[PDB]
Amino acid sequence: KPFPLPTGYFGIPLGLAALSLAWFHLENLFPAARMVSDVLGIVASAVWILFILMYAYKLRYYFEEVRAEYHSPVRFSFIALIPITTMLVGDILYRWNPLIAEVLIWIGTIGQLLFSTLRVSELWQGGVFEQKSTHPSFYLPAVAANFTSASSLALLGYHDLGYLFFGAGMIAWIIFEPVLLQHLRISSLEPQFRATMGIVLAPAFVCVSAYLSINHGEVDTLAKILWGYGFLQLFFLLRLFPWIVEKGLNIGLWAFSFGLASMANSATAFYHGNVLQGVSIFAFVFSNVMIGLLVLMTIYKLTKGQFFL
Amino acid sequence: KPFPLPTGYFGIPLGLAALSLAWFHLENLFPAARMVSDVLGIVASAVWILFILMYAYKLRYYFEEVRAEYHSPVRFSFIALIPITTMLVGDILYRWNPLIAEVLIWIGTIGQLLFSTLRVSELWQGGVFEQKSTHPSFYLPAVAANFTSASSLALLGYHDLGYLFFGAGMIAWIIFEPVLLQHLRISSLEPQFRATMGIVLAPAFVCVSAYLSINHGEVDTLAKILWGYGFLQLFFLLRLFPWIVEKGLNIGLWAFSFGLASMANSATAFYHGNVLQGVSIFAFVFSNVMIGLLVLMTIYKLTKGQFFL
Amino acid sequence: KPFPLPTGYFGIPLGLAALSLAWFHLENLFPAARMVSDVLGIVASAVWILFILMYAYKLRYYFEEVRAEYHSPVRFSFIALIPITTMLVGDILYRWNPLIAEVLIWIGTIGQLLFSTLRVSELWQGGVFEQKSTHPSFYLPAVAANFTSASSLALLGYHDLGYLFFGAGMIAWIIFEPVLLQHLRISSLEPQFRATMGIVLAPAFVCVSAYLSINHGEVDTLAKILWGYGFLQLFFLLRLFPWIVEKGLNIGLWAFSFGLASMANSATAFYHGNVLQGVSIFAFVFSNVMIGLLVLMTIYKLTKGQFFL
Ligand SMILES: CCCCCCCCO[C@@H]1O[C@H](CO)[C@@H](O)[C@H](O)[C@H]1O
Ligand SMILES: CCCCCCCCO[C@@H]1O[C@H](CO)[C@@H](O)[C@H](O)[C@H]1O
Ligand SMILES: CCCCCCCCO[C@@H]1O[C@H](CO)[C@@H](O)[C@H](O)[C@H]1O
Ligand SMILES: CCCCCCCCO[C@@H]1O[C@H](CO)[C@@H](O)[C@H](O)[C@H]1O
Ligand SMILES: CCCCCCCCO[C@@H]1O[C@H](CO)[C@@H](O)[C@H](O)[C@H]1O
Ligand SMILES: CCCCCCCCO[C@@H]1O[C@H](CO)[C@@H](O)[C@H](O)[C@H]1O
Ligand SMILES: CCCCCCCCO[C@@H]1O[C@H](CO)[C@@H](O)[C@H](O)[C@H]1O
Ligand SMILES: CCCCCCCCO[C@@H]1O[C@H](CO)[C@@H](O)[C@H](O)[C@H]1O
Ligand SMILES: CCCCCCCCO[C@@H]1O[C@H](CO)[C@@H](O)[C@H](O)[C@H]1O
Ligand SMILES: CCCCCCCCO[C@@H]1O[C@H](CO)[C@@H](O)[C@H](O)[C@H]1O
Ligand SMILES: CCCCCCCCO[C@@H]1O[C@H](CO)[C@@H](O)[C@H](O)[C@H]1O
Ligand SMILES: CCCCCCCCO[C@@H]1O[C@H](CO)[C@@H](O)[C@H](O)[C@H]1O
Repeated sequence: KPFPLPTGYFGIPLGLAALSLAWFHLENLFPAARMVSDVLGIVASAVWILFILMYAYKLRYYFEEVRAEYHSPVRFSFIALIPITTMLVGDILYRWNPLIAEVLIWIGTIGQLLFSTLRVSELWQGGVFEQKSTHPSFYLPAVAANFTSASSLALLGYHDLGYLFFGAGMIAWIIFEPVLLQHLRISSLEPQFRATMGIVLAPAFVCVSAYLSINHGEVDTLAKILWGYGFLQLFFLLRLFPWIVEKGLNIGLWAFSFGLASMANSATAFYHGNVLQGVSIFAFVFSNVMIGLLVLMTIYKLTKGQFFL
Repeated sequence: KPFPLPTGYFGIPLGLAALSLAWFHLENLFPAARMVSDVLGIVASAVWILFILMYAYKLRYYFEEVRAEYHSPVRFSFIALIPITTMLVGDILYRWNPLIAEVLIWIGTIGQLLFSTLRVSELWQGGVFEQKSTHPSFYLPAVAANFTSASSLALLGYHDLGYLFFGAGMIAWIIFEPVLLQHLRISSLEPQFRATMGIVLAPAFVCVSAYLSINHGEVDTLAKILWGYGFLQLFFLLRLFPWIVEKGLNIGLWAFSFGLASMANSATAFYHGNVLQGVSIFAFVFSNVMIGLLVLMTIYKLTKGQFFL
Repeated sequence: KPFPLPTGYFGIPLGLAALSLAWFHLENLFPAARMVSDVLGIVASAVWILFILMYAYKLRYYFEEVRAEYHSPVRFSFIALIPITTMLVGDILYRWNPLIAEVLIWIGTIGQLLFSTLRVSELWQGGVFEQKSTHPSFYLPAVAANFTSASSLALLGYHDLGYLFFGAGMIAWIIFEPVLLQHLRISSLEPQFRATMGIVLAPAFVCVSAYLSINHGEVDTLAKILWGYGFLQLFFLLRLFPWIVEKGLNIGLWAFSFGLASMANSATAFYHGNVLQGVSIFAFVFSNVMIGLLVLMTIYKLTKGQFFL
């Protein structure tokens, strides 16, 4: 029974892929991390292939649904999950086949940049985006995609180009967040969108993870500054969690996985650098437990026919 | 005749304590600064003890008044003055008794973080905070408290944890200020709140003072950048001063003391580092004259029964 | 036939002067750049003298028109073009006469700082500036003027004072842009103002150019971060260009020249530093072609009596 794949489902392979990469970065300290990384990376890649095929089906047979999501000043953002996940799968595959990895990384980089250049800029024409369009999902095309390009290009050796993407993401983040948080303060995000509060966890941690990927894992003043704001936001979101899930636990909670996985990834670098190793251990374990709970809730939802539309 | 202590009065020991610390940092250049520092520190500590006892009385006998201030999306911020001043008094007392200092510093740090995690985040639920709630006082829990933790923890030797608090404050500052200044441009702050424009002086100077405390007094590019924006804001506030006091000079002007004291503190580090020593001298003298005028106006108000509620 | 000079016309000598300085910075790599720099610098200086004389005439004989522009919460910003161009002409003239250069640089620096301190701060009184006043032109007094002071003072040897102005501009930029872009998203900028979207190109490139001028041309992490966001904005504005010129090509397009010239200037430093030399060459050529097109369209407009009011 055909259905149009909800684009947000790409957050699942995104979170798993990012978590694979976190474990990969533990390999030199703890060799057993290699197997955990490889298993997460294969599962993420397989889910990504499936969802890419489903989205190709959506494009072929439900094109007007894609067109409507693209032109929406809110829903367009989830499309950025496609190139973001494509790059992360490339990053995973690099351990086995750098040529294929490089192809995926460049496709995702050119894709995300074309996407933002076409759609993010178009918002500045005014009159379509409304105050109520000011949602955490906007971080995906505006911020997360650039950080992912930055870290992926660094992996391929393009450190200076990586810094360009890094800067685009970092400054875009601090330029958007002020108006997002003011909007949230004034207007209550409706329950149907609240799981996307998890995306608010992502910026600082995705930022510092990308930064450390480009700067050879040097845990410097900037990295520590970023981690601090990251943890502030974590604490805030923990306090907000009962409100986030007021209307029940749902699959949208995968929104938190990107920030959680990036907190795990950045923890490996802090630990390697002998900076706040206790905090690093807590962060790494915490993020893995939470993503583990997402996986278990997702298997549960699947073993009952409550997964796809 | 019992009364509920207005929470804002903690700005008095706050400003005096911060100024004690500024003079403390002049000791190695000018030994006579020691006595001035110690006198300011004892006076600040004594006033703090008195106000803590008064607030304990408020909690015991005027609890509903505290509850109302806590739940207000505007008035809650002044409560952050309590842990901020507790930490600064700890910092003062460190010169005489590090054990007692450490207790006060940790109580104020855990207290402020718990306070923001409970209340600052709760605003993001929407519908309580309004555009008109966008006031300079929000810098206290969001920004100043984190900088104070950063510098206090650095004093105790916890430089990396200090950088985490520093980053939380710095990024929180740049995330809030944009919407504050836009709000002020559009909506005239009512005279009763205008003295709190003095808090707008604080961020850059409290930021750079905390930064220099953590980075061993190294006056680097970041420090100079911060000072520049700090002085811009000083100039702006000087030009605005007749509007700020349109309806008369009042005790609320202690709002300026935190930024003034932090400008004095940071001046000592610039001077030590042989950076802009002339500017440093001007800044240090200017801040002391202005706080001196606050003290004289406050003694005046007291010698007439116009101090407490 | 007397007329009041539209203040925005100062953008012409501004763009040409900035471009002269870009070519000046190519001299050590390519000696022929000297002549191109000198020709652009003489033309910019001559146009600046003419426009200064015209504005002096405006002040003498059309003072109420100046007063109205000054008090406008939108139109005041263009006045900042006067001290900005004065400083850039000083920077040009430094190659021939440092004494005269120093006079112009200090006049423009004191002038711009006095101007912002009087007018930018006055906006914070509220009730005059409206949401609809949130225009790209605000970058001129708030941001561009400080960067120009920073680079001009560095030229004269005042590197630490230069960093103060730099910081004031950089932090002012990130404090304003968030609310500008949110405003543009919600409200369509009217065609008559759209050419000023070109000013949105300026911040990152003017910032990095000023930074590199102060830090001895060291292309570091900050510089690369700035360039990245700069290019993001360039791409966005390229995509937006047909909307910008919906109602036709007009002389207001000189708004883009400051950012274009600064992109050329910063390219020379990236090239010198052997960072992204290919990107540097593209940027330098692109900016010169676009400004060349502005010059040709302007000569065209002049050879038909469609230049002044
Ligand atoms: C994965 C992303 C796919 C998004 C595709 C939607 C593209 C825009 O779709 C349409 O194309 C036509 C022009 O070519 C025009 O009608 C419109 O501008 C637009 O509706
Ligand atoms: C997400 C990975 C690649 C994204 C490709 C997006 C294709 C969009 O397509 C474009 O959308 C524009 C709207 O802004 C339309 O006006 C264009 O004519 C259409 O070509
Ligand atoms: C939005 C927040 C941005 C903060 C930027 C932090 C500035 C980085 O700080 C710099 O880091 C270096 C590396 O450790 C130090 O040596 C420098 O002295 C320090 O200033
Ligand atoms: C990124 C965070 C994950 C790193 C997990 C490390 C867990 C190991 O634990 C640590 O092992 C050390 C030696 O190997 C011991 O010295 C430590 O005392 C112990 O805490
Ligand atoms: C110094 C700071 C003191 C602030 C105390 C006010 C705390 C909240 O007070 C109340 O407590 C009850 C739950 O425990 C609930 O009614 C409410 O959420 C709240 O009204
Ligand atoms: C300022 C120094 C310590 C602050 C302690 C604050 C105690 C707050 O108390 C809490 O406030 C919440 C509201 O956000 C209530 O809902 C909680 O149930 C109540 O426990
Ligand atoms: C919000 C504003 C943040 C600006 C961050 C400034 C970046 C710091 O700058 C860095 O400082 C070091 C120390 O002096 C230098 O060596 C670096 O080369 C310089 O880029
Ligand atoms: C933080 C700013 C306060 C520092 C105040 C310093 C006042 C001393 O003044 C300075 O003393 C020097 C030697 O000690 C002399 O060389 C200087 O010429 C003189 O200006
Ligand atoms: C190049 C910049 C010139 C701007 C000049 C306009 C200055 C303000 O002009 C007027 O001056 C009078 C006070 O002196 C008062 O009426 C007003 O505040 C103001 O209208
Ligand atoms: C742009 C180069 C120099 C600028 C000088 C500006 C002169 C402004 O002049 C002033 O404007 C104020 C308004 O904010 C008025 O209230 C003042 O009384 C008037 O002196
Ligand atoms: C608003 C965005 C501000 C970002 C500030 C970037 C921080 C600068 O970064 C610092 O630059 C130095 C010079 O290359 C490095 O050595 C430091 O290790 C690096 O952190
Ligand atoms: C700021 C950007 C402008 C610099 C333009 C440089 C153009 C020269 O071009 C370059 O010249 C080099 C040697 O001089 C050759 O090695 C290069 O291959 C060639 O690309």
